[PDB]
Amino acid sequence: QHAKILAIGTANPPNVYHQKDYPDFLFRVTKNEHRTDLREKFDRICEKSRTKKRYLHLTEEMLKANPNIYTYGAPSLDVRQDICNIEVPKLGQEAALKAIKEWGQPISRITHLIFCTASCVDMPGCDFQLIKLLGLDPSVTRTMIYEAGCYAGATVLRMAKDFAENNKGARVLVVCAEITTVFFHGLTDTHLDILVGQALFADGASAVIVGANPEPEIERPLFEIVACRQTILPNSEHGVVANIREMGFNYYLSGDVPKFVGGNVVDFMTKTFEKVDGKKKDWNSLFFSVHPGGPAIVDQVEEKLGLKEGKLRATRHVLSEYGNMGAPTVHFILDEMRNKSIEEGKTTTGEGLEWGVVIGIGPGLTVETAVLRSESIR
Amino acid sequence: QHAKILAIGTANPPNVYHQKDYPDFLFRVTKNEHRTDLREKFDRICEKSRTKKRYLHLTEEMLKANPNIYTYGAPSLDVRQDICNIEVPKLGQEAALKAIKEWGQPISRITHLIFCTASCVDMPGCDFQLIKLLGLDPSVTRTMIYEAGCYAGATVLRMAKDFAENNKGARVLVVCAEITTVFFHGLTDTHLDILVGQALFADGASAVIVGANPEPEIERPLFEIVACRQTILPNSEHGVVANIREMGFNYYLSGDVPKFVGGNVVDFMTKTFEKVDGKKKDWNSLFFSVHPGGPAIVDQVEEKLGLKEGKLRATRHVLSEYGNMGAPTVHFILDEMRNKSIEEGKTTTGEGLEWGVVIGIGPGLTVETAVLRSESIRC
Repeated sequence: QHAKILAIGTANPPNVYHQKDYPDFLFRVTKNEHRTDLREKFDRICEKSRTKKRYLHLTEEMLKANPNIYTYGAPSLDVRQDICNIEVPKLGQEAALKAIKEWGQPISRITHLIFCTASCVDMPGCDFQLIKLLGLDPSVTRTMIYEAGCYAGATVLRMAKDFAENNKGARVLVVCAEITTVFFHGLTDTHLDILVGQALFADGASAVIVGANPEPEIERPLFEIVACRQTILPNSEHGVVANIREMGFNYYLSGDVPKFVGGNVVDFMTKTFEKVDGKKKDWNSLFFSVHPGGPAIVDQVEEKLGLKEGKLRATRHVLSEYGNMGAPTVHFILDEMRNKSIEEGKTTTGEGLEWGVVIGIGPGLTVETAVLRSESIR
Repeated sequence: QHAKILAIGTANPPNVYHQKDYPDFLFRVTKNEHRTDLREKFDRICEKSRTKKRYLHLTEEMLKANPNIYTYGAPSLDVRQDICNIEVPKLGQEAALKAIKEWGQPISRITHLIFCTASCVDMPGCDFQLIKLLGLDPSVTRTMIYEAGCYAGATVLRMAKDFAENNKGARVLVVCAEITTVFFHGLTDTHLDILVGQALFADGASAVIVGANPEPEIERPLFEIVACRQTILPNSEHGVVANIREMGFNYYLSGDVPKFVGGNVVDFMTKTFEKVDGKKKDWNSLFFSVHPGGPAIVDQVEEKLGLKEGKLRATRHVLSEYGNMGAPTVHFILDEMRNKSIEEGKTTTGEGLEWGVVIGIGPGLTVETAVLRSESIRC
């Protein structure tokens, strides 16, 4: 009786930024139009980003009111936090209400809450704020995951699995929400990593309901969370770093991250599936939700696992339409996969296949995998 | 087959600050000797603190090198983080090695790590840093609890319970570490709450190993984690607030926190024990580890539960000898209880008693309780 995903909901800020327009926007609003060298570099990155549009909370008016946000290294944490500590739970609320609607049970039936964000930090936390917004039972059992990073969309499923399976009748609401206002920085030739985040990072929230022993003909499972594994990729501590500073949340990204992922994916996939089955897996027999940290990560997984054309379609679709929203992204991909599977008349939520995986990738480098089974559409 | 606590280790920074000397120290090193008004207030708080000494990482030399740390509201997060992001995992390491020694198994048997701190935040986190320091398996399953606050010593036991019980053979290392350098602020009559934290807050780390199905040739359980409950006390959102700011981690403490705890303790105890056997009265039958957020919280629990003299001795001992170290404190109290029980020749690690409770109290106000059973002390 494994934990099942019973519902998925998602949300994004209302303002859409088409990638074709973003270089002009960024260089104009940050007063960097004279930096033709940086503009060339940014254009090259955007052209390769495989991201067509992103939703962002941040607006030009907010930048005009708080120019410290685009003045590289200036003190600005306080204004960023004042925004994100409000906007993160609000965006999470929107996703949560959608998940709860799908699930079809009363809010009072939720026994556990996991809230995850890398975009803010406060005491009481986002979990407390969401309890207030939703009217959750004040005795919900909470887990508040702050500043984990891009592997956490898999991690929260692992945590939810344990809580749901060890507590009879438990129903876990999992909310991941990101507002990248805290990570926005201006442009300097001494910190080119910012050009990558400026091209890729985006805002969004997901919500998932998890429970074991779904009520027959009442709850409708989408996926089963079978087994999970977390690991640190050797010799990659510099891959993704983010520091909480007076200037906001600063970050560094190694150009070697894709190669590290590609160099470890056979191993981490093999060791993950060893927890479920003693037989060797055919990687093409699986469905995939891969955290699209950037386009090259997706390509590395495809290449090293020998995946056929189109296997990573759902992943690429979300990267294209939403960008890298951090931890929620893999949940957007599962939702997209389920929806496309309905559209195509597939037999299961996992593209007609039985077994699949969620791959989260973030600081360490850390990879967390969750092995899933699909569920029947009918 | 419930999860058991198999070991507890603790650590503190080396420098001891006796409470009798602390007002003179604080007012001297922060250049506030002219604030005789604030000194009077601080003396009264220290007199009532029931804290005799504390261990602190922060030194006078660090303050001299970084005077923004004592300049109220000045930018100082970066220097605080540069200290705490290093010192928190290091202090945790010290506690963890002690727990691991008691536990008696190789480090390779650790499958899960929970790291908890309210003193810093970074990516990768303290959990990653501790893995490196200890040489844990790179595939340990991690939970990194940042900025929860003072309920979390109970919360991490709840989390460890579920991880240990749902993953057969799992062994969970739980490390809670606090370095209050990030919370140190200077003195202003516009923010008197700082006088309370200056009197009470302290540094320390705990490490606990949790596992179900103890290995009889090696492992020796101390307590069993039976059932847990987390709740928000009504109408108390202003009780404890802490914000992560350019000036460091700022905090506000309502004078009404003890009254909220006292007003709710019978209810939260009753609802917790509803998960076990329906206990509704006669609270003296239990042993207790109560987070000593301040002296008045301890006194309110004692009064409202009708506890007899000496029931909260272990709690009061840790408050006296260590202060309020945040989440680790309740683990120090369990360790003290176990050690006093050995000294006195009690039949169990819980002062001879069978059932007990850990009470964590922090922002929300949030209370997390963990119902424990003790274990036998061999002959």
